[PDB]
Amino acid sequence: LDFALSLLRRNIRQVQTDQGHFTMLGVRDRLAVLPRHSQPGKTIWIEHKLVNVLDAVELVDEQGVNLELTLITLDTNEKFRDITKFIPENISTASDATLVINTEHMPSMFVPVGDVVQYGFLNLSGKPTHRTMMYNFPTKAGQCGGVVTSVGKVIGIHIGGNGRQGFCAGLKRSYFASE
Ligand SMILES: *[C@@H](CC(=O)OCC)[C@H](C[C@@H]1CCNC1=O)NC(=O)[C@@H](CC(=O)[C@@H](NC(=O)c1cc(C)on1)C(C)C)Cc1ccc(F)cc1
Repeated sequence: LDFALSLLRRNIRQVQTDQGHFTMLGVRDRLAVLPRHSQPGKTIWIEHKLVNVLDAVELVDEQGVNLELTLITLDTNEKFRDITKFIPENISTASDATLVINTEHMPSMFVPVGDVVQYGFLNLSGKPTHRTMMYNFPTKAGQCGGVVTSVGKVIGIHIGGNGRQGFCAGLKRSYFASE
């Protein structure tokens, strides 16, 4: 859990958008990822600091279906420690995962969510979404953007839940490639 701690210190930041509080994962250089619904647009507050967003790309699959992830490029001289080696090449399930949440209201929280399983299609508030996974844990509002981690891997970003189960967008390394 010193890997989760390293991630927390170096790569996981408390942020806010017009849609409220979220956890943000910095991946490399000036590149970070958020849940799509956070809708950062042209700026974002990182630990209360107002920062320009140079580009926001909402990811879709080949079929043009929502993946519920937004890649943001930040206007800063700060580079995130490169964690691409910890992101699997294929969307991966895991046993006994930890959900890492870090927002102003929920700072530095490690939440064991149990096993993460393939789910796939998700009707997320009427928005057809692909490539999701599921955990049998009652995730709550304010936890979107939380980072799903396992044995030295970063496998998902929290995006939704029904009060009983939680769902993440799966991560694959190629999402973060340079060009
Ligand atoms: C995180 C963002 C936030 O807190 O929004 C506050 C309104 C949040 C986490 C969940 C809240 C409840 N438990 C969760 O872990 N995500 C959301 O609220 C999104 C929408 C939902 O999660 C819906 N749940 C489902 O649709 C659903 C379907 C199944 C089989 O299980 N759950 C709501 C009905 C609660 C926010 C969102 C994302 C994308 C969109 F297009 C619209 C809205």
